[PDB]
Amino acid sequence: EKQVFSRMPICEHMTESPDCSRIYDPVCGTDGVTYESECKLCLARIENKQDIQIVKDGEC
Repeated sequence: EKQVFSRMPICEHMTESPDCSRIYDPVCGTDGVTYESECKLCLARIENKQDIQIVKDGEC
């Protein structure tokens, strides 16, 4: 099932945050593609407007 047992990726741009401090941190999305940083997963989620969740930490 995975799905419910996901991590919700944190999706905003805090005031107090410049870069996604090159936080290298891969995850596997519910879409089933790897994203290289939870931030970038969220960024993609926002740009595309999707309900991606982290299925698990690290690559697919």
